[PDB]
Amino acid sequence: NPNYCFAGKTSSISDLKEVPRKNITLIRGLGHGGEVYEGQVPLQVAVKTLPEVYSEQDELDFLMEALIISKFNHQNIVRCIGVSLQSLPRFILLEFMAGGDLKSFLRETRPRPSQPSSLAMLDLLHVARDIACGCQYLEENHFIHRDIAARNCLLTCPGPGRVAKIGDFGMARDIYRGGCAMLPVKWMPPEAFMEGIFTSKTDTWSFGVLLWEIFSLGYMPYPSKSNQEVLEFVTSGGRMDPPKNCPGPVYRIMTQCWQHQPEDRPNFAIILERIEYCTQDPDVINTALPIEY
Ligand SMILES: C[C@@H](Oc1cc(-c2cnn(C3CCNCC3)c2)cnc1N)c1c(Cl)ccc(F)c1Cl
Repeated sequence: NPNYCFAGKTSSISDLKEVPRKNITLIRGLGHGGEVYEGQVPLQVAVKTLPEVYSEQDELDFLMEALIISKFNHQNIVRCIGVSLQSLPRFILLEFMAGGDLKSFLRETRPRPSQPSSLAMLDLLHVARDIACGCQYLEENHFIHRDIAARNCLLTCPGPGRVAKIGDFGMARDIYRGGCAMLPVKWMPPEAFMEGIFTSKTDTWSFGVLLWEIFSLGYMPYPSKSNQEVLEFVTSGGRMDPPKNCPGPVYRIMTQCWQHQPEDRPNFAIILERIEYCTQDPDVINTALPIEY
């Protein structure tokens, strides 16, 4: 079995905490991709399954992801409860995030003529703060996520106490051990998609796009552009306009995240400071979010 190194320590799949199959119950499907369920171990879990029809490479990839997540220790990264590997299909057990993924949440929770104050600017800033905090943790432990995006973030619950966490590490796992049309190029900086260069400044760019996802309330980035057009657009200096009703201080963070040169972009410590200043500015957090009719 493969070895993984994070922080100063080196681990092995054998080190994954095994949960006996008999203690695990599958309650319902959670919209599968492999399949994902809500489960109980009483501990409420999310269960990620490895399809049995998959081969050998996928099997190691699958466990590698549990190993990667298991070695993190931070409040804004989803916890791995353990694995169940001594029965088919293979299970990975994760902290259950009742709020679901961030993109769906945003789309489904957009203020309406009936619920105009469902979400406010401060809620968005706190989600952005949560994830920036997870990213800072990754950056200072020299881990590059490579796929920061709303679809890969989770919320603890729907309501006001919600905490956002980074949840999917499949891209990081892949590069660790494939096609053009499966690369998240709309979240990637030029040096990333042109040269395959990835640094912590790679994630800073992606976080800027996520910001935009957050303050658009779940729109797909670069609306009405294809990947190839975005690639040519961004390479040419093109950048997205502000989401609707987006305060200038928030947009300004996005545009700094999208500086063409990696060394001109902020590290996550700087992004956090700037996000916190936004939570202090009444002209930011008193701004009304748009309503779709
Ligand atoms: C692997 C899977 O794990 C979870 C899914 C979910 C989830 C998905 N959907 N829902 C809904 C359950 C019913 N109520 C609304 C949310 C919960 C919660 N916690 C998880 N750890 C997952 C998914 Cl499906 C999507 C994005 C992610 F970043 C992750 Cl990490």
